[PDB]
Amino acid sequence: CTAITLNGNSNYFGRNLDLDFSYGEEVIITPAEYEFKFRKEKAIKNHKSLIGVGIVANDYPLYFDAINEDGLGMAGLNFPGNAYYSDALENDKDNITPFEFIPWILGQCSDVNEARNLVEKINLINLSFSEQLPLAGLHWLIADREKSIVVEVTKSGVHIYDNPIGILTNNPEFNYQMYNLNKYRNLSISTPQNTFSDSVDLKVDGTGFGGIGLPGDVSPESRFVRATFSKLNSSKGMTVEEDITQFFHILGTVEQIKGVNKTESGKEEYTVYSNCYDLDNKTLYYTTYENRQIVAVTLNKKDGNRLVTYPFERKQIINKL
Amino acid sequence: CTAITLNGNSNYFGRNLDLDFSYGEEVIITPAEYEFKFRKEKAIKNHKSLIGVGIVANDYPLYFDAINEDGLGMAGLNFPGNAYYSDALENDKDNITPFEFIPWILGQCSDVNEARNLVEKINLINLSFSEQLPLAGLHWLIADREKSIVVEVTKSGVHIYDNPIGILTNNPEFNYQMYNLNKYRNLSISTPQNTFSDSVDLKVDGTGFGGIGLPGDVSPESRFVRATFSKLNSSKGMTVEEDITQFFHILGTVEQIKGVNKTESGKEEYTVYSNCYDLDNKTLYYTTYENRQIVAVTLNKDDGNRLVTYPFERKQIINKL
Amino acid sequence: CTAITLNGNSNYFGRNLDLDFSYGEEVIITPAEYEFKFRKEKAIKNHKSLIGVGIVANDYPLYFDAINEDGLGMAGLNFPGNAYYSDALENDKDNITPFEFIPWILGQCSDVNEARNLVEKINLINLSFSEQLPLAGLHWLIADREKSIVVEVTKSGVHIYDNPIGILTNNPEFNYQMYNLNKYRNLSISTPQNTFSDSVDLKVDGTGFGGIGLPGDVSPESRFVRATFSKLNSSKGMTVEEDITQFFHILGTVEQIKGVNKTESGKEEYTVYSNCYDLDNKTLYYTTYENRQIVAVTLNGNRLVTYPFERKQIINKLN
Amino acid sequence: CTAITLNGNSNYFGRNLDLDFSYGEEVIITPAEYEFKFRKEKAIKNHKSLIGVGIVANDYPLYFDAINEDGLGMAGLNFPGNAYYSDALENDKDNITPFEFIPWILGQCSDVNEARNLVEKINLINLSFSEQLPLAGLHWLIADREKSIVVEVTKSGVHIYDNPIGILTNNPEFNYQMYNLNKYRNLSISTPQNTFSDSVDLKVDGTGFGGIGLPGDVSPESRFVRATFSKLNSSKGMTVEEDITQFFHILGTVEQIKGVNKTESGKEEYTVYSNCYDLDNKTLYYTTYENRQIVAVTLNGNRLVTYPFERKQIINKL
Ligand SMILES: C[C@H](CCC(=O)NCCS(=O)(=O)O)[C@H]1CC[C@H]2[C@@H]3[C@H](O)C[C@@H]4C[C@H](O)CC[C@]4(C)[C@H]3C[C@H](O)[C@]12C
Ligand SMILES: C[C@H](CCC(=O)NCCS(=O)(=O)O)[C@H]1CC[C@H]2[C@@H]3[C@H](O)C[C@@H]4C[C@H](O)CC[C@]4(C)[C@H]3C[C@H](O)[C@]12C
Ligand SMILES: C[C@H](CCC(=O)NCCS(=O)(=O)O)[C@H]1CC[C@H]2[C@@H]3[C@H](O)C[C@@H]4C[C@H](O)CC[C@]4(C)[C@H]3C[C@H](O)[C@]12C
Ligand SMILES: C[C@H](CCC(=O)NCCS(=O)(=O)O)[C@H]1CC[C@H]2[C@@H]3[C@H](O)C[C@@H]4C[C@H](O)CC[C@]4(C)[C@H]3C[C@H](O)[C@]12C
Repeated sequence: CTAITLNGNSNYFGRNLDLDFSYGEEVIITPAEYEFKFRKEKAIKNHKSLIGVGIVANDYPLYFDAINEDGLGMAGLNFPGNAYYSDALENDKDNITPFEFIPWILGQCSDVNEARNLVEKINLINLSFSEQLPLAGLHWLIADREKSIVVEVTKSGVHIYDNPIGILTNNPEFNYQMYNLNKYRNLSISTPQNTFSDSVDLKVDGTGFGGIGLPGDVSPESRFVRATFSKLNSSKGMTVEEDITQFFHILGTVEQIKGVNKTESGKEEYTVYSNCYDLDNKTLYYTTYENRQIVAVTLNKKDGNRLVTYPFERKQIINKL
Repeated sequence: CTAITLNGNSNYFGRNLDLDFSYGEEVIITPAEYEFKFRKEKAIKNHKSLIGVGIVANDYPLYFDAINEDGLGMAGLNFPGNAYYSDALENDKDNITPFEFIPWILGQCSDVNEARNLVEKINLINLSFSEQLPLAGLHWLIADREKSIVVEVTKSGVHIYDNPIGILTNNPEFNYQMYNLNKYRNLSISTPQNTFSDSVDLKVDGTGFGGIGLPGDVSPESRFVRATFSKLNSSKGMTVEEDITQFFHILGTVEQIKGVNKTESGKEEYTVYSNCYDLDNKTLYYTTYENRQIVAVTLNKDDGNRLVTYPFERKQIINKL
Repeated sequence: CTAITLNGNSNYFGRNLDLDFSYGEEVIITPAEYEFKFRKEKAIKNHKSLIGVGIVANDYPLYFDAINEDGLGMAGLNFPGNAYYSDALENDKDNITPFEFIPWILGQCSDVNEARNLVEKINLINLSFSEQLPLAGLHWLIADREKSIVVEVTKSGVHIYDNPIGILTNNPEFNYQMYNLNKYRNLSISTPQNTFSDSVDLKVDGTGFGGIGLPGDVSPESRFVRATFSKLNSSKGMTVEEDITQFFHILGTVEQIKGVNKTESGKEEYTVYSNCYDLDNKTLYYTTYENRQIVAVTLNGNRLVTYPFERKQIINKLN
Repeated sequence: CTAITLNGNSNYFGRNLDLDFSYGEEVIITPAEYEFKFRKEKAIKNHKSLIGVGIVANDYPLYFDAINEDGLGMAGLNFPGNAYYSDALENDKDNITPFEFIPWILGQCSDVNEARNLVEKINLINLSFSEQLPLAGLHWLIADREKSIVVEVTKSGVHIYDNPIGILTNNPEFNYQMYNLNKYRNLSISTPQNTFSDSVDLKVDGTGFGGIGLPGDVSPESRFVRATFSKLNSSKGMTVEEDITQFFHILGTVEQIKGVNKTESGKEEYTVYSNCYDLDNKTLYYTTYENRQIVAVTLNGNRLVTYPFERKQIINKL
């Protein structure tokens, strides 16, 4: 998985979901008066409305990622083995399951400071949604129109990082990803001067030589470096449309095509879908592996207590002339 | 620029056009009885029909790339400094300008073997279309449903290479590009064994580790290696639609986004358009930097002697629910 | 800097000293009855004798690295910005200066377990030797014949890591250096199979294709990966002499030649000396930038004994 | 294998010999009146003297590398599959075995231009020294005190390149090795500025970040790049002694240690010896995998003079 923010004409948050299979993902709107039940905390009958991508099970929205009516976003990304969910409750903490964590923050917080304040009081508990849907190790990107934080809950506790670049992938831990960038300082968007030696006339027979050393593989570290280089150098858009266009191109640079990454099951890991939330206009834009055409759904914060779902089109929608 | 072939349910040929501006590209269908005039050879009044992408100037189709009604494809890709157009006519060769070369081959040839016959007899001449459209250095991929060749006309002569992988980018010369793959033999689609040393317990905390080493930059050699890796390991599809989808994902792994590749003059190189020709069904599929949605145009049976054009639309066509 | 251990026919510990100038490095034997004086701790009149490399200022042995009579070895390597030296004394700790740290451990400790329990009680304090020899930030490799530890005193406190590979360079911190090896698991001593794709006939026109991916530069992370690869795959020696020879070849893989690493000052960082200590036979073997010939000095009570380095190339001229 | 040149106070030429065993290498002086016998050409009774490294077999000097009394150098380096030895004689050429090739050039040529002219007239014939010592594909660096050329005899003919950097390893062919440097133009001897982006605070916690991207393996292309970088950036010496010290440091950056490069047979490739020839003083310095101390022999009969290489660590005990 790769999650990014982008600051342009509007402000953006979105992700690639990289898995061996789809899980029946769909757009889920959770309205202000859908009652959020928690395993070890008091129900919330009144909260911020959410739009996100996930699955519904037992009438519960299980989000991969979502935003709320205030343009606060959150995404869960794979964090295998490093994630630690506590088998003990905590007296003066909010005891919340991984699968409740997005509803817990996005339901109640308007921005990243409020989100940080609530995470500081959290105890993530090792309770599965069900026997059929056991817990996976995750970390989180929480983003508003201004800034983002990374939440990693490991054996050493609840770790909250200011994300200075608005980039997250998978393992290793965030300080390791940020440190790993340092060895790529010499990369450039333009042709380098010959610093190798002026005793040999080295020639340039094409463009893009300043990039030489950027990794091209789909390991999480390589995707972290590549997404950061692509995002931080990406040209500004004149319009929101150009920003959304640029957002999909950036996610495109770290996309996993079917065949290059074969899991232990023999199944290829691929980018199941890509999305771009316009935080200011509370609009979800998404593409899927099977369909290039961008789909848009807007969150109207109106009321209701029923989850509203829109299934994914998993056919290539071609303009035939 | 990147050009590729793919063998699936049908058989495909197509390219990324990488440039810092748009020429106002369009689909151009040249019918059978559109008369091809040549600066230094006899006119061809009856020939194979073409569908491709480029511009029309003085009612002449200037193809960037095209196919004919037999499923033979030809693409011109940037080859600066290495391309050599002759200041001499040769009495025992066909004297053909670079801009006539696609009409010359696709108008007259049904397969790669016949294209090879005409290229063996060709002398590309240093004669420009017009003042506003000067000659720039090109090399070509010629492809049918079975195979492909690379034509490089340099100071040392007319070079034809069998293309064992169906991949072409820019400089360097094809023998150099193919030799440069040899160093990447150790790359893998799967998590490799620890061959570093069994004296240290090296851990794997994510998928995609076997690709570590694959270059990620947009230099022509890095794109050559990355296109080759992505294409040769691409998963098979069970439909033509899945092949077309997969084709655009492969071209996406080597696409240039606005801002990562900046020239001396400060121009931002980007992937202006991506296309996929179905050679068996004679159908062009394309996308633009500005529009993710695939557009399709079939070459139908004649009749006509007039060029038929479909201008590229450069606006994001979003599906709004 | 690069420090390594090697377990062969004997057991070995040694290092490259990488700097932009020579301090006049020499062999220094601190005999058992040389009195070690500390700025904030009681003196040690009777201790383990030490043999090492460094300089003498004010009749004090300023060791770069050394071993004691028990074959316990300690080397200080550059650790800029991460090293923390305390401006406070501590009642419940030993208050030792960085330049005192090698004498404090090696003078009193015969093995790594004893070194570790003594380091667990240390408070490294922010006191320079002189105006003309101020504190540079360091981390330490401590090695006996069985195993080795890394000591990093930083702002988060006194970190002691088991060293499963017997390798140390400079920044970053040890957990970072070790994690950084994971991405090189694919490297090999043998010609790999074509795993890129069986649909293209990739040719091998030379030996050594399995190491493609190994970093060649003199950055501290690159030297860590390359020393690890070269050390773990180095052929066994049949003798002690062959183990020594292999040791100098291993340090040779990550040596800095003059010209390839130009500092902020504009001076060339270079391997001033390479050494190999035989822990079991208490012997110091060393080479210098200027002199390829290996020099050997054995440890076997009052005054420092010194042997200056030759900075001339000692060439066996036949006729 | 890696061969280099170096121009400083004097002028130098030398190489690592990378192999998975030792032939029993030795210093060989061939005096001016040792008779050079050839399989298909007239013998030479009187010629320029040579000092170099090789083996003697059938009382013949089989040079791995050598220089002559004019400080013209020539080394043979592994060039497997690419080397083309002709099966036919050619009357308008000199018909010369690869193993005769060094004696042939260094015997008669004073400088690089004269070696060029003689090489131009050459046909390298496919005759083995003996059944015990069969042909192996080789290419050649020929250096004097001013410049070097590369001789690669392939299926497309006798190729001579000006070597602008004074570097040679193995495969690939020279134009490919030279083109391959272009992608390293961004490498530096000093810490680079952050060109990655002005929007992230990338930190430098050590020296040598400029070299990141330099290949560290012992493949022939990686050694070509690393030997080029090391050599072209190496600091100037103030004396001949400092130059020779620098030469071996340079050969050191690309040497092969036992265990990192295992061949087809499971044999360990390693740098059997390293040598620096001072061309102006006609002196051979050499080291061995087993002996770090430098050994030296100057080029001052009709019999070969030989000095067996020592494969023992000559240690200065204090
Ligand atoms: C400029 C194009 C090549 C792209 C390029 O220059 N690359 C930039 C650097 S990189 O990619 O990022 O490496 C080439 C490809 C096809 C060319 C066009 C076609 O060949 C058709 C005609 C041919 C005429 O001779 C000239 C005008 C022209 C209309 C050409 C103009 C231009 O040279 C084009 C559009
Ligand atoms: C099986 C998936 C993880 C596979 C994995 O281990 N990834 C390795 C990638 S890498 O090494 O980091 O490269 C996880 C990741 C996200 C998970 C889903 C999401 O977290 C959302 C809900 C959460 C509910 O608790 C369970 C159902 C579920 C719909 C989850 C099912 C499943 O456990 C998923 C799909
Ligand atoms: C084996 C040596 C080259 C090293 C090598 O094989 N390394 C492999 C590097 S790579 O795969 O190309 O990457 C070569 C270099 C010089 C050669 C020798 C000299 O040229 C002298 C004679 C010449 C005779 O023709 C054959 C025997 C011989 C005694 C040669 C034996 C062998 O072919 C040597 C020693
Ligand atoms: C300067 C040396 C290390 C620095 C270096 O150049 N490393 C390069 C690697 S990088 O930058 O981290 O990348 C260190 C190693 C051991 C140190 C010396 C020894 O500890 C002995 C004394 C101790 C005194 O406190 C200071 C003077 C001194 C004589 C020290 C001077 C300097 O601090 C030395 C010589």
